[PDB]
Amino acid sequence: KVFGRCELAAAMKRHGLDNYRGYSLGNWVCAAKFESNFNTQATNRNTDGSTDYGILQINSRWWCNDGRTPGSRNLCNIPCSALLSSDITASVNCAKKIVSDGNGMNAWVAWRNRCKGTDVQAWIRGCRL
Ligand SMILES: [Cl-]
Ligand SMILES: [Cl-]
Ligand SMILES: [Cl-]
Repeated sequence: KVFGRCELAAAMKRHGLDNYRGYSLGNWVCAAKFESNFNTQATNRNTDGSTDYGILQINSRWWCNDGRTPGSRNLCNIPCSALLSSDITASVNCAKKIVSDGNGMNAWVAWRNRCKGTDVQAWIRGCRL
């Protein structure tokens, strides 16, 4: 599924991400736009052989199992394919574990480079939330 901006904002709000660990909703929307262009089916392979999955580009070295990333952990306890669902529940629940790990949203490279320090409230402007 390819979300619209407000539709995704609403779904993230319903699943408890607004101000989760102090990150306002626009941060989460901005990270999804630049990680996946709001496409739940997005995959991208990394140099190390790990792959990133879904709307928040969660990495199989640490967080999920894809059966092809040797020595990797599965800290969210889920197959990586779960992260590609039209239902964002599994992505959200894993993202909450990631953002709790010590480095906050700096775990997401696109957030650090494209969202951090910007007017992220713009990403939710206009939406009925
Ligand atoms: Cl915001
Ligand atoms: Cl893994
Ligand atoms: Cl933080």
